[PDB]
Amino acid sequence: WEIDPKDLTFLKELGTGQFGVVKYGKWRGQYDVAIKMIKEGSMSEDEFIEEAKVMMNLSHEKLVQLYGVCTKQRPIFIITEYMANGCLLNYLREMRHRFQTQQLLEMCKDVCEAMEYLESKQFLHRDLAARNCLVNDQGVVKVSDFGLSRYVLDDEYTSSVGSKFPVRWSPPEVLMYSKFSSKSDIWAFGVLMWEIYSLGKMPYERFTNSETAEHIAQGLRLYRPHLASEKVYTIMYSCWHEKADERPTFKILLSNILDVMDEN
Ligand SMILES: Cn1nc(-c2cccc(NC(=O)c3ccc(C(C)(C)C)cc3)c2CO)cc(Nc2ccc(C(=O)N3CCOCC3)cn2)c1=O
Repeated sequence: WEIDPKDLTFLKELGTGQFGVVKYGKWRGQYDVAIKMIKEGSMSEDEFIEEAKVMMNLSHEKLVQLYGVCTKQRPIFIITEYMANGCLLNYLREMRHRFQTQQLLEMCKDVCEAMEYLESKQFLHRDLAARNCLVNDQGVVKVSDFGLSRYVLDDEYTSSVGSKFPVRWSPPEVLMYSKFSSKSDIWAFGVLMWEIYSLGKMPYERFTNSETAEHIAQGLRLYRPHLASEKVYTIMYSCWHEKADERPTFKILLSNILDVMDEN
């Protein structure tokens, strides 16, 4: 839905992302929001504006909500839910020594719930990773920027040999054929579980992107992080079946994670 830009108050810079500058502010003085100012030439704006209603209607506690847009002016604005603790990857690394294993599992559950919801709506994230999860003031993890990778205009991001392509979160059928599906979000979720349980380590560190693609194509997988139990690793490992149809759904994954919680 179209937000009235007069209802927005810009308060602080939040840095830069794939679409340029993002600011912290408020909507009608009360609601904290992030406001993306879409760098001209960085986004396929027709495609995005054409297909944006569906994305505004995705509503779930564990999604970083898309409140609406401003399109009557340039640059266009995307206004989203504000998350005080920022992105999950930096949160993991900064709070690395505080987490108890049950909290790690709870973060995975947060994301899995969001992804079960997207799955049920046949909506793909396409770039699930700890950097594209955000954390609010109570430590709840939410999935952010789902589906926007489809509108990126940047050859370094959209080409699987580009320097910005999420190679380390991609299954073989994406790296070889660009076959995105629910099962490629599944693969990425397993890697995200690995990010959480490794407390923010980089997957395949010291491997290049091409070396990563080569070595996952040959069946090699991320090691079990120290803080992951056998059961937890079995869950993240099931996301990495070479053949996409052997990977679980997010409904099954959620059940697996709940089962682990019951047992503890
Ligand atoms: C919604 N939102 N968005 C951002 C934020 C800010 C800048 C850039 C971005 N990223 C993006 O816009 C973005 C991300 C991914 C994509 C693709 C297409 C999927 C690849 C496209 C655009 C984002 C995420 O959308 C930061 C938030 N929040 C914070 C909060 C605090 C801090 C922070 O500085 N700290 C330091 C002090 O304490 C910890 C938090 C940073 N970001 C926030 O709530």
